[PDB]
Amino acid sequence: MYGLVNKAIQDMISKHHGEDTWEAIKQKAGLEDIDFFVGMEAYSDDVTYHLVGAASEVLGKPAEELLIAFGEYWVTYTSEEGYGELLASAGDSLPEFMENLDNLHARVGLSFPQLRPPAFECQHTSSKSMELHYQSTRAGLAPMVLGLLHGLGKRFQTKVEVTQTAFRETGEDHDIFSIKYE
Ligand SMILES: O=C(O)CCCCN(CCc1cc(F)ccc1OCc1ccc(-c2ccc(C(F)(F)F)cc2)cc1)Cc1ccc(C(=O)O)cc1
Repeated sequence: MYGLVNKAIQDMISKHHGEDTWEAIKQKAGLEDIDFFVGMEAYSDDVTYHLVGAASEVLGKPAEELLIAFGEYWVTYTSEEGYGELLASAGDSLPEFMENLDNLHARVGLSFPQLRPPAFECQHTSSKSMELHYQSTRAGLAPMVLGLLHGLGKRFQTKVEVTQTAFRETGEDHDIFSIKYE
């Protein structure tokens, strides 16, 4: 994925656990070569997973867990580090922002074509409930979506309960989440 995701992981770990740890996780992930990640450069999705795997061991936490944390962090990180207005242009509420993703990503891919964006459909069951379909060319990032949602919940001071009712990794076509929100 574009370096942007890898810098984010690095920024989070470093900020929460110091460079010593980050350097460690980097060496273990077998990436002690890469002196630094380039934001607008396309890397092999495997580069990210390796960082997730190494961070899992080095921190004694499970991948799925860190992915949740990274989900939340991403929403904050992007607004700060050069993507505030892009995010601001996505809406003034969770439900709206989620409908804008497909648009938002298209909007982004234009600048960066090697972008392989996921699809996000939404059936608004009610005015406080919606069903989210997450479709991706990657595997094992459902947990990050979980974090992403909560991050959006904080961004719009909205209480939100997210629970996953279908999992790709277990055969099912694609991940599906059920969402309740204040
Ligand atoms: O793999 C999957 O299925 C998706 C895994 C989850 C990661 N995606 C989160 C989507 C999301 C969900 C959400 F709920 C809130 C916010 C969200 O993001 C807002 C946002 C998304 C992207 C940029 C941005 C900014 C700059 C750049 C570039 F560097 F210039 F290229 C590139 C992307 C900014 C803000 C983003 C994503 C998607 C594809 C690629 C790639 O294909 O590499 C990289 C990252």
